[PDB]
This record gives sequence, C-alpha cells and structure tokens, in this order.
Amino acid sequence: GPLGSQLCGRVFKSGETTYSCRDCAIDPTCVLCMDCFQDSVHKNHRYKMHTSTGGGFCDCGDTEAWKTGPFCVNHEP
Ligand SMILES: [Zn+2]
Ligand SMILES: [Zn+2]
Ligand SMILES: [Zn+2]
Repeated sequence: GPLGSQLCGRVFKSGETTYSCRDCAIDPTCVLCMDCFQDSVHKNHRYKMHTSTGGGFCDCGDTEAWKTGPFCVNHEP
C-alpha cells in the first residue's frame, strides 16, 4: 500500500459472509472479509464462517488481532 501495510476496514452488509480463524484469532469476534480470508494463510487453517447481521468490520491488518498472518497478501506491506 501507499504508506506501507493497509487496514482492510471493510464494513459488512447484512448477510455478508465472514470468516474467523480458530487457530489465529485472539478472540472469536476477530473476523475477515471473504477477499482477505481467501487471500490469507487462514484459508488453510481451521476457519469458521459466520453470516454477518451487518456492521462490524474486517480485522485484516489489525496487528494485534491475529496470532499469525495479520495481513492478507493484498494488505501486507
Ligand atoms: Zn478484509
Ligand atoms: Zn486483507
Ligand atoms: Zn489462522
């Protein structure tokens, strides 16, 4: 990204698919949007899909939310 790494920040729409990583999330509310999940190490981990009721946002790039792989390949520095 232009300044280095990027925070995804995608705000989910109601019904949008989201993913947590049971291995890497610091807590079960840490999630990823579909693009970040598919473009991340967590696609090969023990993930758990949850449908959003809307609002809340992707935690990709939050360097304190993930025990491994805090950035997908799109958002990494
Ligand atoms: Zn994202
Ligand atoms: Zn990302
Ligand atoms: Zn993971």
